[PDB]
Amino acid sequence: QTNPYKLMDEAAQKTFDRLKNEQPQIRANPDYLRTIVDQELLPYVQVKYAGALVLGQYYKSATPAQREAYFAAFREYLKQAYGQALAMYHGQTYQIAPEQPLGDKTIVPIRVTIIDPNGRPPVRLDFQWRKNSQTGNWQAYDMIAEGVSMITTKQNEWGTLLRTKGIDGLTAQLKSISQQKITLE
Repeated sequence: QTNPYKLMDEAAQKTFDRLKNEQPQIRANPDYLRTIVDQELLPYVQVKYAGALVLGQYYKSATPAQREAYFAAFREYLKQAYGQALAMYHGQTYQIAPEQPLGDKTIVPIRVTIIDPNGRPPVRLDFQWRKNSQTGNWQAYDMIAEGVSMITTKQNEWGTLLRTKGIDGLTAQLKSISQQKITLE
């Protein structure tokens, strides 16, 4: 399947299936959550498009080798960070927005609501899907989470680091963060 609603449905279903049913494996090795991210989610993420946007002005002035190193570190960072997000699983489930015709739409926002029955209030995610012009595949290049863009958030969080130490500095920080072990609550 190739339609971005169907990709959302599949990725959600598979991820929650493994979270629901493989807690022994996750408790035994929390880093297994990085594998779930790597297999079920990351292939559908437009990592370089997002990463370039996070860099902003610093992307244009970076060399190809700097860019390569940055994108590698950024990908590893995403595995760690969203692995750590999956570590917050405690029986939540999800509802995805219903499929709508694609038409000639170029960027398709697809909402998923993370529901915690009898627990915490809903968490609204809005994935920004577009067609990768090179690969021909639909991918998400950003996620709005609780009303905050992940790209924008990271621009803000890493702004001073970029202003003072540039893409080299950010690459080193991403690599550092990606090496932190995932922890369960």
